[PDB]
Amino acid sequence: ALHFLDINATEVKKYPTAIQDIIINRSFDGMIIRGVFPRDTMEQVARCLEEGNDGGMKSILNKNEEFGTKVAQIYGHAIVGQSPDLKDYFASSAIFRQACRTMFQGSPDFEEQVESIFHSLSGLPVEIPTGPEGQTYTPATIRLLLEGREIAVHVGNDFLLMPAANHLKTLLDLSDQLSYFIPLTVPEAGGELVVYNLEWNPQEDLHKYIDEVESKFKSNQSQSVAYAPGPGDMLLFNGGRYYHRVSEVIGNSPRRTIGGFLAFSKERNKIYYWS
Ligand SMILES: O=C(O)CCC(=O)C(=O)O
Ligand SMILES: [Cl-]
Ligand SMILES: [Zn+2]
Repeated sequence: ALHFLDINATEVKKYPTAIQDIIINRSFDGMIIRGVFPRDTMEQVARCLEEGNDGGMKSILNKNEEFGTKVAQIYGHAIVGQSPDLKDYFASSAIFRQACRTMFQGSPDFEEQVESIFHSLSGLPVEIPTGPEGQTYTPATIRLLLEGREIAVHVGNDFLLMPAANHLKTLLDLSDQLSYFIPLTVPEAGGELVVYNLEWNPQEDLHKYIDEVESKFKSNQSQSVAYAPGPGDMLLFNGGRYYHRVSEVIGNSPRRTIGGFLAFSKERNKIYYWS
C-alpha cells in the first residue's frame, strides 16, 4: 500500500502539490529527492563535525546515554521528549542555527536550500515556527548513529500530543506531520529507514513511549519498505501516520543525518518546519 517517489532536486518544481498530496490527499506517502545538497557539501559538513571546527555544534551534543542503543546521539535538543517550558530547547535552537549556517558556508545554506525545496513542493511560504516569547524553534537537528545503534520504532503524530508540543500544536493544522532528513554520512551497511504499512491511532516520557510502541507493534502484522538515501538526498515521508524506524548501523563508519518535521499552518496558507 505504501507509495514513494524517486525524483531529482532539479525536477521538484514539476511536483508543486507534493506536500499537499501526502498530508491531505494521501495519494502517495513518501518522497526520495536525489541531490538536494552536493556530495562535497555533505563531506565538508561531516568533516567539520568530526574534527570539531563545527561553529560550536559540539556544545549542544546530547549523547542520550540515559537511553539504550534504540536512540541516536543528537546535536541540539529535538522537540520530542523536551519539558513543556522549552527553555533549554530554545537556547540550543539558536546555537544550532548559527553553527549549522557556519558549517554549510552558503554552498548551499541548509535553511534556504530546504525552504526552497518545501516551497517548490507546495507553492506556500516556508518558515521555522516561533515560540510564545518570539524564540526560534530549531529548523533541524543532527542525528549521530554509531555502530550497534538504531532509532527504535515510533510514529510522528504521537509527538504533537506530548507536553513539549503544547505551543506548536496551536500553530499547526489538524493533519499529518511529515518527516524529513538528509544523510551527511551513510554507514557501510544498516542504517536503513524501514517504513511500515501500520497506521497511527489517536486513542491508542520517552523511555515509556519506546516500550509502549514496541509492545503494540510486536502483535500487529504489516507490510514494510526500506530506504537508504545517499549523502545529499532528502527523504520526505508521512512519518506522522506511518510507523517507521532506522535499522542497526553496521560497520565502523557512523550514520549522520540532518532532519526534522514539517506540517501545514492552522489556515493551510503556510509550511512550518522544525525538529
Ligand atoms: O534518520 C533520521 O534522521 C530520523 C529518521 C526518523 O525516524 C524520522 O525522520 O522520522
Ligand atoms: Cl517521526
Ligand atoms: Zn521518525
